[PDB]
Amino acid sequence: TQELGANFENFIGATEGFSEIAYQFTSHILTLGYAVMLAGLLYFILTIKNVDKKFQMSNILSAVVMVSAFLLLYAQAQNWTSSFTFNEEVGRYFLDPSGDLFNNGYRYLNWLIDVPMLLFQILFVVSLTTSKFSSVRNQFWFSGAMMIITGFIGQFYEVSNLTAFLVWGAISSAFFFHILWVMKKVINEGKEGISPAGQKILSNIWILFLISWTLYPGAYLMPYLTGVDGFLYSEDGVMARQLVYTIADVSSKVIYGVLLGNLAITLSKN
Ligand SMILES: *C/C=C(C)/C=C/C=C(C)/C=C/C1=C(C)CCCC1(C)C
Ligand code: NA
Repeated sequence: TQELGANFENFIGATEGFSEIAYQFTSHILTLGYAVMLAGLLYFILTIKNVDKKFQMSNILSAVVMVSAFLLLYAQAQNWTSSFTFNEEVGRYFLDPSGDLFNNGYRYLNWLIDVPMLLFQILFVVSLTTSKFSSVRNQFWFSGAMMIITGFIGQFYEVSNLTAFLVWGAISSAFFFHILWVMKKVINEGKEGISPAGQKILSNIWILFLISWTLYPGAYLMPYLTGVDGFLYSEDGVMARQLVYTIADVSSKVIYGVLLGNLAITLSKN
């Protein structure tokens, strides 16, 4: 009965501890994460005049997303280093009873805030054809909120009840597939009535969206992708999970935002 270690990170940190490499790599990847958001924030502020007025809500939403992600990923980065402390006799980092313990709340809150804005912002760059703005918006927001809420419920049970962790994750995946379906419709309608250069950027946005958003359930399942007591059921699964989350964050937020800005610029060229 391991009482101190909630989530898989605390469980590993309370039982086997983290190697110096695992601890430092995770710290550095999380720091790179918030550093890139700060850089993106300055980018989306400074380039806002490069797009026509009618598209600027997309730049605005990118910047607000950068603020939320910078703040919350900074908090998560400090939560990592504060939750695990070095033991000299073993030579590894263990869960620190005097710390606050690692907490996925920061990242999940960031998702709850950012998912609706990221889905919303494309609607200020492309034009729909036969779909209604309000209908697409409401579907994005409802399914986006439900995907994050049900995923957050599942993640509590990650250590204590693997069955609940997977079932809630499956429910969350149902809302995710709904979002993918709606976004593909948005991309297709967005391609109608624009230049071939604009259509090519939208093609790339779809691939970037599909890959980067699918990385999140992949990192959710990461500790179990090689089975209980498998190679990933260890600090290596923690490292891979946090690496994939950070890649996903930079791609789904920053790169996505840059591509939408590039689309908005191209649309003014006709
Ligand atoms: C920058 C924030 C982004 C775009 C967050 C997106 C998060 C999701 C696509 C995560 C969805 C999940 C599942 C599909 C199943 C497992 C639980 C989640 C919440 C990780
Ligand atoms: Na520490």
